[PDB]
Amino acid sequence: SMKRVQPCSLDPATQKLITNIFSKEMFKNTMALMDLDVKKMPLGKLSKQQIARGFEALEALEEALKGPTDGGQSLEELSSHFYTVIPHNFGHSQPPPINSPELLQAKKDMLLVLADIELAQALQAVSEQEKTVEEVPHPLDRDYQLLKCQLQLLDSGAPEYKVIQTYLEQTGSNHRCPTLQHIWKVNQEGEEDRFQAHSKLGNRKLLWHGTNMAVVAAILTSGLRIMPHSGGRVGKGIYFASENSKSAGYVIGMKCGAHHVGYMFLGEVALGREHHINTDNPSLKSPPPGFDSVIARGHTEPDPTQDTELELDGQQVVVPQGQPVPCPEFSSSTFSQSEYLIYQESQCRLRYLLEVH
Ligand SMILES: O=C(c1cc(Cc2n[nH]c(=O)c3ccccc23)ccc1F)N1CCCNCC1
Repeated sequence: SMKRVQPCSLDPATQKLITNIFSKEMFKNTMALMDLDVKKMPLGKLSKQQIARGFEALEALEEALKGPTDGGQSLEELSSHFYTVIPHNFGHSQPPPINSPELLQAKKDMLLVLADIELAQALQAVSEQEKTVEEVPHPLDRDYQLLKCQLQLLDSGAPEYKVIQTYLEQTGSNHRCPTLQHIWKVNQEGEEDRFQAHSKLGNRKLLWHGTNMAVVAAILTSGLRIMPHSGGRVGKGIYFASENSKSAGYVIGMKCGAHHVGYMFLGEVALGREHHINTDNPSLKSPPPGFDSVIARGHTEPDPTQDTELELDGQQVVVPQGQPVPCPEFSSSTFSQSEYLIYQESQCRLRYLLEVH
C-alpha cells in the first residue's frame, strides 16, 4: 500500500527550473506583488469562474469609463464590486477606485497573470492514471511531464550557444548586465504542426520575450497566446523585442538567497512582410492588408550588419548580434526600442529558454 517514488531523471539545472516555476511561494509572491490578498484568495481556491466574474467586472467598468456619463452606476460603486470578487490588499485601507484607462488596463493585466497561475494550479491536479499506478514518478519528473514539452538543456559546446550568448550581452543593458546561467532548447510539441503553415513565409527572426516567473509554466504548456483584454502600445498581439534590455524590463526578479533569478524566452517569429510604424496605436488587431507583422521601430536597433543566422528545422533564422545603434530614419519615433508584433499565434514558435541573474 506504500507506493514507490522513482528516482528523478532530470539534471540539477532542470530540477531547479521545474521547482521554481511551480513554486507555491513564487506564485504567492507574484500575487502579493500585484496587491492581491493571498489569505482571502488561496492558490487552491483560484477558479476560472472567479476569474471570469473578475473580468466581467472590468468590462462593465470599461463601459462606464468610455461612455460619456451614461447614467448607470458610478465608477466608485462598480469598483467595489470588482474588489468584492477579486480581493485586494493595501494594508487594510479602501482599495483604489478604478478611474482611468491606465488603471483599467492594470487590473486586466493582473487578471491575465492570475489566470496563468490558476492554469498552473489546475495542471498539477492529480488524475486517476496517477492513482491506479503503484509506482509514482519523482514529483519534479511528474510536474515536468505535466508540461508536455521537451526541455533539453544545452552547454558550452552547442551550435547555438555562442550565438544566444553574444545576442544576450550585446543587446542587454551595458551597466545592469544580465548574467546567463542556463539555456534550454524548447520543443513545445503542439506548436510544431500549426507553425508548418507559414513555411513559405520568410523573414524569420529570433526575438526576445520577457516574462514574470508566474506564467512561465503556462507558456511552456500552451505557448504564447493572444489573450482577450490584453492591450499595448501596438494593439492586441504577441510582443517581441530585438534588444534584450527591452524584454528584461518585464522580467520580475525573484530572490534566492543572494541572487535574483529570472527566465526569458527566445522565439522564432515568421515576420514576413513588415509594416513599420513610428507612433503609438493601441487599436491594431492585425497588420495592414498585405502585411504579416507590424514593427514599432525604436530609436536604435542591434547593428544589422552584425546579424547572423542559425538553421532551425531547415529554416534560416535571423539572430541579431550587435550593440544597438541609432536609426536616423526613426530618430523621432515615439519608441525608444523596437517592439515586434504578430497578430496570429501560429507565426510564433518557442525555441529557447534562459535563466539569468
Ligand atoms: O507579449 C504580449 C504583450 C506584452 C506586453 C509587454 C511586453 N512583455 N514582454 C516583452 O518581452 C515585451 C517586449 C516588447 C514589448 C512589450 C513586451 C504588453 C502587452 C501584451 F499583450 N502578450 C500579451 C500577454 C499574454 N501572453 C502573450 C503575449
